[PDB]
Parts: sequence; C-alpha cells; structure tokens
Amino acid sequence: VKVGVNGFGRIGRLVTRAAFNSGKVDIVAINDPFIDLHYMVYMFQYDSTHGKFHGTVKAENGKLVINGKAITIFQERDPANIKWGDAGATYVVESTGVFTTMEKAGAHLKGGAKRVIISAPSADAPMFVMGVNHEKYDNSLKIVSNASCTTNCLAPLAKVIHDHFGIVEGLMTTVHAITATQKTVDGPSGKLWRDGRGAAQNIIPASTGAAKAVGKVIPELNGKLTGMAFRVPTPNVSVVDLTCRLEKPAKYDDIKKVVKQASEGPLKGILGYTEDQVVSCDFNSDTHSSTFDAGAGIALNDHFVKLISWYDNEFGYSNRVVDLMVHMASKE
Amino acid sequence: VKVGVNGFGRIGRLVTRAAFNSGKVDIVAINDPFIDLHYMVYMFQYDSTHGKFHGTVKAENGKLVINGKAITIFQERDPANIKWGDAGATYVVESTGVFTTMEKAGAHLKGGAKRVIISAPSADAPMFVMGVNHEKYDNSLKIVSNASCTTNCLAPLAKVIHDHFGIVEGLMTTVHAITATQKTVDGPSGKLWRDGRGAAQNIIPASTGAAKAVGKVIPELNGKLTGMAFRVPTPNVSVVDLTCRLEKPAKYDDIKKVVKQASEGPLKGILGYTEDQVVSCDFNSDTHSSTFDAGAGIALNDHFVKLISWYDNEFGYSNRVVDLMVHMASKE
Amino acid sequence: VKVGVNGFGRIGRLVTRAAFNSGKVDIVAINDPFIDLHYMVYMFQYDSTHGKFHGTVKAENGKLVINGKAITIFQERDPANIKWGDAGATYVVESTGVFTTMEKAGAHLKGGAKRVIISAPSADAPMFVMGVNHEKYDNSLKIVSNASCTTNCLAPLAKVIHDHFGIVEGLMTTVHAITATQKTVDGPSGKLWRDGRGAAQNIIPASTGAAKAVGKVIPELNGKLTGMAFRVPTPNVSVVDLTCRLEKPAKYDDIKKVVKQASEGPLKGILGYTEDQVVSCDFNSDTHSSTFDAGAGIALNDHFVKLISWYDNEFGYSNRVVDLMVHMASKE
Amino acid sequence: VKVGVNGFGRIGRLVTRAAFNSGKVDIVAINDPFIDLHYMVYMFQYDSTHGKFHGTVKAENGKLVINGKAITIFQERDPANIKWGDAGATYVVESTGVFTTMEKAGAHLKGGAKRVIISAPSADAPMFVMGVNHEKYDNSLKIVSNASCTTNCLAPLAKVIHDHFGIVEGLMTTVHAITATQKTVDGPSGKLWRDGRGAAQNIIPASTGAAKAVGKVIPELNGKLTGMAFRVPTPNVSVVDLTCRLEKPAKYDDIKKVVKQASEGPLKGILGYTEDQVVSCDFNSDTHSSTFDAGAGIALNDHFVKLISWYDNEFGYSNRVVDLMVHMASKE
Ligand SMILES: NC(=O)c1ccc[n+]([C@@H]2O[C@H](COP(=O)([O-])OP(=O)(O)OC[C@H]3O[C@@H](n4cnc5c(N)ncnc54)[C@H](O)[C@@H]3O)[C@@H](O)[C@H]2O)c1
Ligand SMILES: NC(=O)c1ccc[n+]([C@@H]2O[C@H](COP(=O)([O-])OP(=O)(O)OC[C@H]3O[C@@H](n4cnc5c(N)ncnc54)[C@H](O)[C@@H]3O)[C@@H](O)[C@H]2O)c1
Ligand SMILES: NC(=O)c1ccc[n+]([C@@H]2O[C@H](COP(=O)([O-])OP(=O)(O)OC[C@H]3O[C@@H](n4cnc5c(N)ncnc54)[C@H](O)[C@@H]3O)[C@@H](O)[C@H]2O)c1
Ligand SMILES: NC(=O)c1ccc[n+]([C@@H]2O[C@H](COP(=O)([O-])OP(=O)(O)OC[C@H]3O[C@@H](n4cnc5c(N)ncnc54)[C@H](O)[C@@H]3O)[C@@H](O)[C@H]2O)c1
Ligand SMILES: c1cnc2c(c1)ccc1cccnc12
Ligand SMILES: c1cnc2c(c1)ccc1cccnc12
Ligand SMILES: c1cnc2c(c1)ccc1cccnc12
Ligand SMILES: c1cnc2c(c1)ccc1cccnc12
Repeated sequence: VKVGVNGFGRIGRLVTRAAFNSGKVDIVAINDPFIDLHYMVYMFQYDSTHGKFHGTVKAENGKLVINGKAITIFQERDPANIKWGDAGATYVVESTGVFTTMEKAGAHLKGGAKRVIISAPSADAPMFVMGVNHEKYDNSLKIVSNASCTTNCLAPLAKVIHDHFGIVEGLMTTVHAITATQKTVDGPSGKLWRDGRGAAQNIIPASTGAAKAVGKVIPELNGKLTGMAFRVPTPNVSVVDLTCRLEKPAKYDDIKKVVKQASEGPLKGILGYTEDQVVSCDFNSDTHSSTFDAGAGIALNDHFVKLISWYDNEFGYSNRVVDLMVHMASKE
Repeated sequence: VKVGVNGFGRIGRLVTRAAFNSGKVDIVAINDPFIDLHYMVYMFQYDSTHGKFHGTVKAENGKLVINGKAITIFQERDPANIKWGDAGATYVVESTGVFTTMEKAGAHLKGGAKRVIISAPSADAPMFVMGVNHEKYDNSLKIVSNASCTTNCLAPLAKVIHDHFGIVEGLMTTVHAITATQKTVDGPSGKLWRDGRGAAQNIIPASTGAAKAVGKVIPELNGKLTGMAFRVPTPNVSVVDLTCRLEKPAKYDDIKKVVKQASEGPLKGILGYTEDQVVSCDFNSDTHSSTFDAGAGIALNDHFVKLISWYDNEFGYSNRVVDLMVHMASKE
Repeated sequence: VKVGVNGFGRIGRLVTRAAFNSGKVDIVAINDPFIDLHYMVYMFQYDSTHGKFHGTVKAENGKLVINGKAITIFQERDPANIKWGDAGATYVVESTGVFTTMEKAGAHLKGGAKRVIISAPSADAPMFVMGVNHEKYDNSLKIVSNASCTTNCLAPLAKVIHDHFGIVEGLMTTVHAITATQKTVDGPSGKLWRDGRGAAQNIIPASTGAAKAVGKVIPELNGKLTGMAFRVPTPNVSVVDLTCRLEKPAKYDDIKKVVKQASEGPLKGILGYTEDQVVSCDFNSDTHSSTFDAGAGIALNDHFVKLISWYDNEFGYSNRVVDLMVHMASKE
Repeated sequence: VKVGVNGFGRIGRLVTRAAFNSGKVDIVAINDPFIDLHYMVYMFQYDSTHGKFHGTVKAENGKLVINGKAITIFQERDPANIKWGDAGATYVVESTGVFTTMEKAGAHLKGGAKRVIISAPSADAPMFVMGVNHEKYDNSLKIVSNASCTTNCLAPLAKVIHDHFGIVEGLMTTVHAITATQKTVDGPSGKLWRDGRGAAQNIIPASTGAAKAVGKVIPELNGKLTGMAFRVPTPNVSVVDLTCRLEKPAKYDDIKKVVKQASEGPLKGILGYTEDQVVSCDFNSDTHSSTFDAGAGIALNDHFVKLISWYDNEFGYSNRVVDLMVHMASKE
C-alpha cells in the first residue's frame, strides 16, 4: 500500500524506516514545512537514538530517494493543500501532533488521500491497538487512530491479565523517556506548566489518557483503569507499572506462565516476556509493543499485584503503525 | 549531645551541615579512612548538589575546623579502633553503608561511643521514623536505625491515610535518584545485577524494603504494603507513588484536606503539602521527609487511589538523623 | 532607573531576580506573549537550576508583585505595540532572542522606551563588556548589546593577558551548557543542523562569534582570536579554554600572579581567580563573568599556554546586564 | 593467536567481542575475581552503550562459551597466580587498570603467558599506536602498551599533520565521555580530587598524558605537544581538539585534502574523514581510532589552526588492541 507521511519527526522518520524494512508499505510522499529536502536527507540518515540508517538516502531531481525509491516532498502548513492523490498516497500517517481530531485529520481527504492514520490518541476518531482490537476495524472508517505508545504497552498486558484473572480495577504509572514536546531548560509550555520544566534535570509528573483509553480498546475495562506518568531524563524507552486487583486468585508464577504463553502464541511480536536482569537500554530499538519483566514485578497477595512492562516508545509504536496499515490494506 | 560521624559521605557530610545549621547537636569527631583531613576540607566545602558551604571550613592543627569548632579526625577501617570516647563522641552516626547490622554497628561501642544511629535500615536494629514512631524509642536501645529515605517518605503519608481512612492494602513504587552504590558505566555490582548497569543511561528496576518497613514502623500495616524502585538519571530527589485500597470511602478532596491538616499541625516540618505545579528540582535541599503532591495523584474511585509524595533523599533524611538524635538526647 | 523586560525567559527572569536582589535598578514592566500573569508567578517562583525565589511573588490586580513591588505585564508579539512609556520603563532589556539587530530591537523605541539593552551579541548594535570597554559607552547610544555570555568570559581574561604579555594570536573553545535553543530529541533546527540533535545525548560542535567579538571589545585584538563551541549535556555553567601565543615570555606562575592581582583590584566581581579543585557545579549561581582556574590550565613553554576560565552563562551574564544598565544610568 | 583477558571490563569485554568478530584472535582464558561465570554471561550479552551481543553466550561445564567456543575462567586477584599457560593463552590483555608497569604486568609471565599487552599507557613498557609506530615492535618485547584511547585519536591526526606541514608546537584538549573510574555522586577519588565529583552533573577538568605520549610514538614531536581533558556527562564517545602552529603554511582546504587522502589510503580504518554535520552519537560503535571533522575545525591563519577529531573511546581502542596483537602474532 502506498503511503504519505505528514510530519517527518521521531515517529514520521521511524515509521518511514519501519516501512522500508517491511515488504508491504511504500512511502511515496512526505510533507513537512519545517524540514526541506536536503535537511530530510540528514535527519533520516543520522539518528542519535537508533543509529545510522542501514540503507541509502539522497536528494535527486527534487525528490527524497531512499533505497532507490523516490519520494514526493511537500512543504505545506495546511494539510488541506497537500496534493496526496497526485502523489499516489493512498493512506496518510498524520504524525505532526497537531491534527488529531477527525475534522482536522479529515483535511488530508481533500487532497485525495483515501484513509488517515493518526499517530496518537484522538478525541473522536476510533482507536486501534494491534493484538487487542484491530479486527474491529471495517472499511467504512476513513479516519482512524493508532492510540498512544503507552496505550500500546498497557492494553496487550491488560488483555491477557483480564482474560485469565479478571481485572476488578487498576491504576497505572508510566515512567517515560523525554519527547520533543519537552524543553531543554525551564520554559513556557502553555497550560501544562510542569511540561516546560528542564527535561534533563527533572522527574516530571504528567497526564496520560492511556489507562482510560484501554477501556475503549477493551470495553469490558471501561472505567476500571486510570493513571499518570512521570517524565524522566532518558532519551528513549519507557516502562509501564500496573497496579491491579484481580477477581480470580493468581499466584505470581501463574501470571508469569500465562504472559509467557501469550508472548509465545497469539501475541508473538507484540507482547514479549523476559526473566533477565534487564534495564531500559536493553529495549532500545525493540519492536514489541510491550515486554513483561517477570523479575521486576511484585505481588502483595493473589488478588493484588504490580506488573512491569517495557516499551521502546518510538520504535515499537512506529512498527505498530505500519502493521495497522497492512491490516487495513488487506481488508480493502 | 556530642556526635561522631562514621563515613563522611553524602549523608555523613549533609548530617554535619544540618548539625551546624542548627546547634541541635555538636559534631566533635569524624572517621573516614578514604578521606584525609585536607581532603575533608575540600569535600565539605564544595557540593555539586547542594552548593558551596555557607560558613568556614579549614584544617588547623590536625583537626577540621567548621564554623570555628574543631573536630577530631580519624582514619580507621575498623570501627572497633576508633577512639570515640577520647574525642567525646557520645552518639555515633553510622553512615558508611557497610556496618548496618547490630553486630557490625556495635563495634562503635568498643571505641567508647554510648549509642549508635545507623543511617539506613537494619536487619535487626530497631527502626524509627520521626513523627511516626519515634516515641517508641527508649533508653534501653544502644543501637538504633533511622530507617531509609524511602521509608521516611512513605511512612508519614501512610500514617495519615491509615489513621483517617484505613489502608486495606497498598503497592508502592519509588522513582528514585541515583546514589553512590551505582556505577557510571556497566560494571560489577555483585549479587544485584541490574544495579551495576550505567546509571546515567538507564531506568533500572531495583529492590526496596521500604514498604515492608512501613509495617514495622506502623504495626497495623504489617504485611499490608509492599513495593519496588526504579532508579533514574537524576542526581538527587525522589518520589513515592503509593497505590492503595481504602476501607472507608475518601473523596480525593477529603484526602487533600486530611493531609493538609496533618502538615499544619503535628507532622509540620516532616510531612509537607502542596498544590503547586512542582517537579523534582523544586525539592532540592528541602528538609521535609515527605511532601504530598495534590495535583499529581489520581483516584479511580472513593476506595482506590494513587498518592504522590516527594522527598530529597539526601537532605530530608540527613535532617531526620539530627532530629532523631535530639529526641534520643532528650530521653536520657 | 526603571526597567522593562522583553522575553521573561532564562535571562529575563534572572535579570529580574538580580535587579531585586540589588535595588541597583527597578523592574516596572515585563512583556512575554507566551507567559500569562499567573504563569509568570509560577516560572519566577520555581527555578530548576537556581532554586526557589527567596522573596514574595504573587498576582494582584492584573500585576505581578515581587517583594511588594507591582509590575505591569504585557502580552505583545510585536515589540512596537508594547506601551513601555505608559508603564514607566525607561530602559528595556531585550532578552527574547529574536530581536537582536538594531532595526528590530529599535521597535521598543516606538512604544516609548528611552534606551534598549540587547541581551546577546548584535550584528550592529555596539557591544559592551563590563570591566573591559564599558567606559566606551556614551549617551549618543540608544540601542546597545551586552555581548554574549562567552564574550563576557573570554574578554576580561584576554584583557589581562594581553595587557601584561601581548597575545600574538589565540584559538578558543567553549565547552558550554545546553540552552533553550536546543532540542530534547533529534528535531528541526533550520539552517544550523547540528544544533537540532538531542541535547541530552550529545557532544555537539557549534559556532561562536565570541572570539571575534573580543576583537571589537578589545580593538588591539581585532583579527587575532577565533574559536568554536561544544555543547554538552549539562543544564548550566560553561568553560572557556583559550590557547594563546604570547609576545613576552610568561611563566605560568607569572600568569597566575597577574590574574590574581587583576581579580583583587580593578576587575573584582568580574574576573575571579581560584586554585581550588573546582568543577562546573562549583560555579552554579556564581556572579562572576569569568573565573580563572589556575590548576586546570597548562603551559607548553613561556610563549604558548592553555588558559581555563569558568562562567555561569545564565547568572553571571544576567548580573552583567544589571551592571551595564547601572553604568548607563550614571552617564545620563 | 590465542589470548587471555585480565579484567573483563569495558575494554576486556569489547576486546573480546572485537576478537570474536576478527578471524584472527581466539579468546581462551579470562580472569576477573569480581565477575563470576554466570555474571560474565550477563555482562557480555547486555551492553547499555553498544547493544546486545549479536552472537551466543552461555555457561557450560564451568566454562564461558561464546559462539560455541569454550573459555577458561579464572578468579585470581594476583596475576602471578593465573594459570595462563595451562589455559593455552599465548598473549594476555592486561585490562584491569591496576597492572600497568612492566614489573606488575610481568607477573602474567610466571603463569606461562608469552606476551602482555597493557590496555593503557605504561610508565615504562614501550607504547604502540597502530598506523603510527607499530612497525617499531620487535620480538624481543615481551611486555607492551597499546597507549590510551586519547593517544590513539591524537597520534594519527598528528602524524599526517606533521608529515605535511610541520608541527612547531601544539596544545590539545580532549572533551571525554565518563568512564568507570568516575563516581555517580560526589565521592572519594584519592589524590585526584576533581575526579570524584558527581560525573552526571559536571564538566570536570582532568589530566591526560596523551599529548606528551604522542612525542614518544612520533619522536620528532617529543616535547612539542601537551594538553588536558574535560570529562562530561555522556556515557561514550570523546573528541580531540588540537590547537597547533605549523611551519609550512596550510590553507584549511589543503589540510582537509591531505587528511582525506590519508583516510582513504595508508590510514584507512584508523583515520576517518567527514564533512557531515555530525554529533558524538554518530560515532557510537565506530571502529576508527580518529575521525577528522572537517566542518568543526577552524583556522585563524595558514600557520595556526584548531583541528577536531572524534573517537569511540571504548570501541575504537578495543579494535586497536586486537590489531596490535595480530601484528605481533605475525612477527613471531
Ligand atoms: N515520540 C514518541 O515516543 C511517540 C509515540 C507515539 C506517538 N507519538 C505521537 O506522534 C506525533 C508526533 O510525535 P513525534 O515525537 O514524532 O514529534 P516530532 O516533534 O519529532 O515530529 C513532529 C514533526 O511534525 C512536523 N510538523 C509540524 N507542523 C506541521 C505541519 N503543519 N505539516 C507538516 N509537518 C508538521 C515537525 O516539523 C516535525 O518534523 C504526536 O501526536 C505524538 O504524540 C509520539
Ligand atoms: N544517599 C542517599 O540518598 C541516602 C539516604 C538515606 C540513607 N542512606 C544510607 O546512608 C549510608 C551512606 O550512603 P551515602 O549515600 O552517604 O554513601 P557514600 O558512599 O556517599 O558515603 C559513604 C562514606 O563512607 C566511607 N567509608 C567506607 N568504608 C568506611 C569505613 N570502613 N569506615 C569509615 N568510613 C568508610 C566512604 O569513604 C564514604 O565517604 C548508606 O547506608 C545508605 O544506604 C543514603
Ligand atoms: N541562556 C543563556 O545562557 C544566555 C546567556 C547570555 C545571553 N543569552 C541570550 O539571551 C536571549 C534569551 O536567551 P534565554 O536563554 O533566556 O532564552 P529563553 O527561551 O529562556 O527566553 C526567551 C523568552 O522570550 C519569550 N519570547 C519569544 N518571543 C517573544 C516576543 N515576540 N515577545 C516577547 N517575548 C518573547 C519566550 O516566551 C521566552 O520566555 C537570547 O538572545 C540568548 O542568546 C542567553
Ligand atoms: N573506557 C575506556 O574508554 C578506555 C579506553 C582505553 C583504555 N582504557 C584502559 O583500560 C583499562 C580498563 O579500563 P575499563 O574502562 O575497561 O575499566 P572497567 O572498570 O570497566 O574494567 C576493569 C575490570 O577489571 C577487573 N579487575 C579489577 N581488579 C582485578 C584483578 N586484580 N584481576 C582481574 N580483574 C580485575 C574489574 O572487576 C573490571 O571488570 C584501564 O587501564 C583504562 O585506563 C579504557
Ligand atoms: C494495492 C496496494 N497495496 C495493497 C493492496 C492493493 C491490497 C492488499 C494489501 C495488503 C497489504 C498491503 N498492501 C496491500
Ligand atoms: C500479533 C502479531 N502481529 C500481527 C497480529 C497479531 C495481528 C495482525 C497483524 C497484521 C499485520 C502484521 N502483523 C500482525
Ligand atoms: C599460531 C597461532 N596464531 C598465529 C600464528 C601461529 C602465526 C601468525 C599469526 C598471525 C596473526 C594471528 N595469529 C597468528
Ligand atoms: C592501517 C589499518 N590497519 C592496519 C595497519 C594500518 C597496519 C597494520 C595492521 C595489522 C593488522 C590489522 N590492521 C592493520
């Protein structure tokens, strides 16, 4: 399926690498009014976090050419003005952070795009998490959301746990790497005042919709989970800390057994499982949505447990965006 | 009371500062075989985290003279060889990190100390938290513990919440600054493998006895709390995240009022209360044991809540060591 | 003199603090369209780097009241629309970073300011360094620059060394803390590609005009000095490394004596001198422009030496802005 | 050639990976009294900086088995007691940091080792830098030094520059990643007081022998270079900043031309060359000893220049150790 990328950022650029790396998505157009063509070459080829592109990248005849494939480059602030159709972009990855409502994201349809995948939670577009509810997608849906990085780590763990023991209620904290929304030194950050404080210096409490959004992705959990985040001074890789109360009793070893099972079978590639003495860097460029850390968790009793799961918030999510598009493409 | 300090490290130095900032306590001797007299002048004067000492520090006549007061300096590896009695050290703060059992900390009694306060949890020395169970101290105790930084954070809060609502069960996480036991790059840590991984690079899961220890300090909570830690790349200040289930219903505003009431009366100076948009650096050099962050916590319902509390692990704890000694002295 | 501040950022806030810590200067107005009145109360009160403000800050009656003094608050993007005259702002500190030419900074003259001090180098506004060429200021200058933090570090030192030994030629590097222009993760920086790379992850080469600018401030050194920068993952405090060739022979002890003599007389408060085993944090909130580090430099021979000098880029510079205004006012 | 590794640290473990990766060195014995066998598995397989070993690692029948090759594991504090000969270890990589003199390093010969390669500068063992003076090695030399990471970055650049233009004199600064000798928080560090200050917080001035040691590796430069270091808060990758005065005039483009030439021909794989807008992370796991950064340098005039060269201090040096051993092996 051919695809356009709106906003060539962390997710835009890594969705582009994941795309090249799958057989199944062809990136044909990129719009980013803040990154010109020769600058796009540089930002793609060099990556502080995930390392140099293993691949070829250049500018040629006004097009970005990756691994010999030529890509139409647009420079539009208003997505309503992007000539996607002409470019041959069937689906658009809305990865700017700034067009997340159906109405705003729907502007890509005016340039002749067929479907939009918003790389974030949406107030009103339907949200999908691969492995959890993607099969609820149907062809009527022109504008969809891939949810967040955090919702993609929480939801698969929660699916497995609810399915086997019943989640009565749960409260989630994510300890999360810094992102591009944050500031290098104490600076302005709108109505979210904590988010402006110096990102390298501080542990920063923040809001997250992800626990509530899981109750959308798994309706039986509606209103049973909420949570929060702490931003901390690492450049990538985040961890979910789920504290939950269960209906059926669950010894820790039975939780481990059932998560290992799921990681090996129907959630292979999405939910991982480890008992190794891992730290955050051990997941850098790991493509899973969620990896259970057996050693790090702790149970108070058979009904009350704290479960820990790792995620590369850039790289895992990026791969999920590709996967959703493949799934959508195959339903057309 | 005259005090000697064993281990002139982060805690030993900051206890010394806190002692001089308050005449609460007179420092008369210090032992550290890895820091000579001239070198102590340097390490006490300049502090990366808390700034340059406001006062005078020099070497005269083989002693360390802080604010005009001469301190006897020892250089012994074996605590049994330190002549505390000769120097007048009545109470000894045991802040090396390697003598935390009664048997080992007791060696100070050999050199003529009268009582020992271990600046960490102990497998067997009784543990005290100022404002929670410090009145359980009595003069029959020659060797006591001031518990851990984390316990001093969690306990005052857990007391208020338990006293007023009844904690049925709780799971804790502390997102904690790096300490001297950690490593600059991947290196040997012995039995605790994750802890040897590069401190500036990683989110590192780690073990903590604080939640259990709360059940000693608050006997009604015995066996009702457990937890874990994440070490993250900050140099100081940490945060407790307590997820608890309550017996009696408590609306979040009722929790706020109760906690604020507690900060203003009996736990004043120990448990603080804030509604501001704070981040970790706002607690650097803050002397509270625990500061409840109203805005950062979140309730799922009237019986299931996540409560957030900040602590300067270095500075709050060091002030508590002095306060505990002052109390002890009053009981003599 | 009454002062208005345009851009209530790292420098604008710290100038404000320095003004209140010294009555040197009265702050009467502040403009920042990205920080409302209530939000200013927050950002001024809490500072990750320099700590909580010691004094009072609140909003009353649409003004910002610091230490009892009410300050008029504007929210204009266009400096021409700020009514400085109505608020009584005689001098305007232009600390936004986006109005550094005479033509742009001059727009403050439209709203009724009398003179403008740009808190950065200027392509055309004359530049002054306290203790080096501030007596070249005269009342014919409506728009002046206080140069850069780096220039304020390099110039006092280069003056002493030149005055006494004759700098034939020099090459400078500054190893410099991160600033607000940098990015938390790899992102767009426009024309300056290295600067958009993740600030907490990298050693980043960067351009600096400081060495050349020294040749304006010290006309005899015109064309005799150039340099570069490395941005590194600290939040504050930077260091000059000046490698120079000398005309007259200077033994390193002669250099030390000359510099120390300079710190004790005419450049006292501007150029500091130390022999202690200092590191960057020992200069956090230090008001000097430049602190010579005797121990850290090294001579190849009597004519070829590497000289090291520390500066708090935020705090030293901010104090210099106030000092420059006080001087200006004395000349009126 | 079969080899033993004394000290399985950063360099010990990466020399081991580089060894597997060449065809030509077989690691057969490892001694490290602080890392037991199952711990060795973990420390080899997981690397925060260079990523998971792409390879197999396990413990079997009391031996460390990497990629099917079994390795004898010793646990001796005194290298005089290590049974290398029995193990079949012909050469030993002395990578503990603690046996760097001929006499101390010579203890490995008592256990039947034939030659020792000390992974650091030595006060008295002869030092080699591949590409610069390795051909001065002869079979009489049983104990040698591979110099330092910094000497390996400086010396190839200096060779090329001296060869073409004449280095009259030079002064070098290295801006260097933290290492395992440094401390996570302000702590003791012997007679080198700065080195104990908190490594994540500070820019730290330090000593280096590397500029002087280049005058050993290139005798014509004896007494013509010296320098210093700054340690800064990155976990790996360092940069040399060489300020030098030249005999023959050299336009910057002629310097670039001659370094590019050398990187392409006789210093291929040792000295690299780039004009890209690179930052430190772009060299992570780069095997060169030295990569010239054309864009980052700056010339004052044709005789006085500042040259910049990057190095992965762990990975580049590690590969050089292997290379030296191959060279030594082929001269036997
Ligand atoms: N970083 C993560 O870990 C992560 C994970 C999952 C989802 N997301 C979400 O993805 C979105 C992007 O996140 P990111 O981290 O890549 O941000 P980023 O800041 O790195 O990238 C955003 C890009 O959008 C471009 N842009 C801005 N306005 C534009 C416009 N009008 N038209 C075209 N391009 C424009 C910017 O120039 C930039 O290159 C956000 O909604 C974020 O919440 C982020
Ligand atoms: N840093 C914190 O946040 C914190 C807070 C609460 C409690 N603690 C506890 O306090 C203790 C000290 O921790 P720290 O962070 O100050 O560590 P540290 O490493 O900064 O200080 C320990 C000091 O003890 C010295 N020492 C080692 N062996 C010695 C001996 N045989 N005799 C005398 N001195 C010796 C070392 O030279 C060092 O100066 C530990 O038990 C720790 O768990 C630490
Ligand atoms: N941080 C330092 O080390 C340092 C030292 C010396 C000089 N400087 C210089 O001082 C200036 C400010 O740097 P800073 O570090 O404080 O940056 P900053 O980003 O912290 O502050 C700039 C402030 O200006 C505001 N602003 C942006 N557009 C505006 C407008 N149209 N009108 C009014 N305000 C506006 C922003 O909201 C922000 O509060 C820059 O020129 C910088 O080069 C910085
Ligand atoms: N890290 C760098 O970038 C770098 C580069 C070039 C050279 N070097 C040099 O290499 C040497 C090691 O450096 P490193 O960074 O790997 O240090 P490291 O601390 O990571 O490794 C040292 C290892 O030696 C072991 N060890 C200590 N005493 C021992 C003994 N008596 N017998 C056996 N093993 C023992 C330790 O347990 C540890 O695993 C030093 O001389 C250093 O100067 C380091
Ligand atoms: C045209 C282009 N791409 C596709 C299809 C048709 C049909 C199915 C499909 C499934 C996965 C990925 N791409 C496609
Ligand atoms: C587990 C892992 N991968 C997948 C699924 C479940 C479901 C659908 C799908 C579609 C495309 C690519 N991967 C997956
Ligand atoms: C035995 C073992 N290894 C070797 C030799 C003999 C001879 C030469 C040589 C050259 C490079 C690497 N290894 C060897
Ligand atoms: C440039 C690059 N690699 C080398 C040399 C010079 C010289 C010797 C040598 C021996 C073994 C492996 N590599 C090299």
